[PDB]
Amino acid sequence: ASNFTQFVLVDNGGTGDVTVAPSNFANGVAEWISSNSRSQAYKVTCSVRQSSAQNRKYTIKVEVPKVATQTVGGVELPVAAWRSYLNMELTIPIFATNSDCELIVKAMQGLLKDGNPIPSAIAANSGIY
Amino acid sequence: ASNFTQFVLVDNGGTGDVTVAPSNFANGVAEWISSNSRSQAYKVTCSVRQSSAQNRKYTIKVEVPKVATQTVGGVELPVAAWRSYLNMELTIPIFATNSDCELIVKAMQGLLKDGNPIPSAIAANSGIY
Amino acid sequence: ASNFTQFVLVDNGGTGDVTVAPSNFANGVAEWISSNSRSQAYKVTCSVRQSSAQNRKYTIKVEVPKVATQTVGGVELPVAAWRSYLNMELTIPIFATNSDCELIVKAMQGLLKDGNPIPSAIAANSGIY
Amino acid sequence: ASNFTQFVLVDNGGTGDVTVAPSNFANGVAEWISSNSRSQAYKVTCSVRQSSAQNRKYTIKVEVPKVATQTVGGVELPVAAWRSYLNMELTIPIFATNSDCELIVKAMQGLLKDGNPIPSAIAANSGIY
Amino acid sequence: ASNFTQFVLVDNGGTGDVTVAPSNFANGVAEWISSNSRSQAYKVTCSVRQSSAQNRKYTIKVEVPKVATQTVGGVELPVAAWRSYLNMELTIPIFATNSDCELIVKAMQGLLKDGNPIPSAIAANSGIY
Amino acid sequence: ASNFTQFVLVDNGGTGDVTVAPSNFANGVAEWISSNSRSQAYKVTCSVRQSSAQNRKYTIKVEVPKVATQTVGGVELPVAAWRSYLNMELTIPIFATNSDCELIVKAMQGLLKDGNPIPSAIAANSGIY
RNA sequence: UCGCCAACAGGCGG
RNA sequence: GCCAACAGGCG
RNA sequence: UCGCCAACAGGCGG
RNA sequence: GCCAACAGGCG
Repeated sequence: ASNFTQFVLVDNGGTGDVTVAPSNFANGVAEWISSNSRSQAYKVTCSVRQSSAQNRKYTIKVEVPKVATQTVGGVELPVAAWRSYLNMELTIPIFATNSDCELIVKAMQGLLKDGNPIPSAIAANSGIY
Repeated sequence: ASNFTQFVLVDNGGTGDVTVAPSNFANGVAEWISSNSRSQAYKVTCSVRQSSAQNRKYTIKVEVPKVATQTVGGVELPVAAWRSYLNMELTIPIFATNSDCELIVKAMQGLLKDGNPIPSAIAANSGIY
Repeated sequence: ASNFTQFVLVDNGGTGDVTVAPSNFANGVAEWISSNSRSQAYKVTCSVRQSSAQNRKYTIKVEVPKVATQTVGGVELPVAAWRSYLNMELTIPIFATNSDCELIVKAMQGLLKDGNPIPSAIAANSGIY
Repeated sequence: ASNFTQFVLVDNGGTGDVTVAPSNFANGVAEWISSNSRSQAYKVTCSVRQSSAQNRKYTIKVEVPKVATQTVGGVELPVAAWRSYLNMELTIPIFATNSDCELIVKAMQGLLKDGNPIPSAIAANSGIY
Repeated sequence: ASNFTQFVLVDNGGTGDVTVAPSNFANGVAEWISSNSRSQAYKVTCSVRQSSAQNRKYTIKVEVPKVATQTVGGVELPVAAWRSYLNMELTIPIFATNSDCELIVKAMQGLLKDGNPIPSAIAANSGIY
Repeated sequence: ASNFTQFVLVDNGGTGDVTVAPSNFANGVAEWISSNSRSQAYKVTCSVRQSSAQNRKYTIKVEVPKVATQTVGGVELPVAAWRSYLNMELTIPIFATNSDCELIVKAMQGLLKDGNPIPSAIAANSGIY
């Protein structure tokens, strides 16, 4: 068994799908990267640790690049015009059972489900109103 | 129009659904809370701000409580045995178009989609392996 | 739900009723006003916040115009001679369930029911005796 | 006449009705309490004073207790788990006629009528939106 | 109802129309923006406050951008060559009835009607004479 | 050209129209007023200047009389209770061509078109909600 | 709260 | 960068 | 007399 | 608690 596999980060239909694959797992930090120029790749990292006697903390990070071609001195390189950075921390007490955790996940999925406040606001360069 | 409405945070079928409703929107921080004892309620907050000249930062927070009844001196109160805390920060450059933002959202949704590494690990009190 | 709708503030039996409607939502503070100049309007505002660790506090304010000998749409000075202000502050411990809160509301309705001491005193420009 | 009479604070349909009765008028503060131990009683107080040279102010307070039986030192005592506090102040100009005042009373009654926004939000442990 | 709706800021006859939509209400400042990158968007904001004891002030702002594509560090980014800023403040006495206010709105509309002096001068890059 | 001519400020459909006419040109500042006492008149002033090296600024001011319960030709005090003031400041970068300026004007007309948020709010003595 | 200026919900002088 | 009782605390 | 907070006819800042 | 070029920086 293994959950350190490749997965679809962005489901753009069934073609423009962005897939990330395991690239490194050093010092307790799992890292996935999309194919082609690392300079223009999507990045995802995840790590867990006992933040305290009663808490376990997950630290997840995602990088979404804006693909672009930089030309300097007639020399063009594939780069990222800029990057959007997602940084989330999830703290779960050691008393949480699997059911409790399943719930926490559902909460996260609902928070970002299509149509809900937060995702709608983000997807539209907007805030809450 | 308004996106500061109530929504389903947890989709437990069509019955045990956890819904959060707008409760307060002070100092640029939108806050939703589930019904009944505030002591045992789910909490969600969201806020946006220009973190820098080129970046806009979203700060989202979710609290998942473990419902329990505390009895002290024969007096019982509805409380939360403990709480799981989710804290995420999303940084998006001002050059991002709506399409760019739609993508970012998709990335977030995919990261937590059922079956993928991160959600599976969390839902099982596990890390990456 | 979605409670921010217009409602009848003063019920005079269908004819001569005073309806108050949404006029503002800045800072999460809900506001309703009658179809009058701001100086002669009926105003209602409401807001909720966690006033402390154990309490939540609702702040309700109402402004009622002096109608006897009033000149509709005119300039009436001094303002203090033509207006009554009601300030309500409801503190509810975070342990209060929905049921508990229903009771609290009832208590408030009972306090002001027609024929009871308080409303009777007020309506008669008197105190208790 | 005399308006210092007992009244039903909480109408539960004849059964489980909370009634408060005159209990004190010391220092010009009219007081009513439910037929309970001073520690578990519902409390209503009211007072009027000529605040300014042209204003009269009514100060009304209501205390809704959450009855419980606590065990202190191995002995059982009737107590209140917590209390909900309603504090309201009403300022009326001396130029207000009785009709002017009836208007105020009506507005307060309408403000809390079943089905209206404010009472709905309170009873639902939520804000207005 | 709810007046926080999207509207057409620039009417170009159905084709090339600039529309702005609600994007934020944080800190009591209603905001609308065009479906663009935050860097090239049209922006409209509005707020009301009780300036004096007898005045209400509306503060409206509109930003008209001159879209362009700049090359920074060999990379192309969506930017605004420059922006035109409209800042307007409207102070209305609390004694103004709704009809009084409609008068104001009409005057503002007439002030900028096609063919009238002011809009003519502005559109011609000239003064009045 | 020669734009300094009279025009209809408030269009009430031919009958009851408010026309404003040239009344002063001192210091290049154009002024228009309705046929009223200066205290009850409709006033409009406009002027342009190079506010900075890159910008030109138009300053438009409008004064609208409170009409409800007004006494034509009478002395109405305090002035602040009977008048509304509109101050507009339009900043236009020196690069703006005539075409650009036409667009800016359109944006201004759209902002105040009948049925849109801003004018609707103002006309109703309300804010955004 | 008045006068200015701006890169525009900000800055300077009153 | 970390911690938390989580719109808060320390480097 | 205005803004807060409370264990609520009391406390803090104006 | 914040910022970022983001498994990093300052209180």
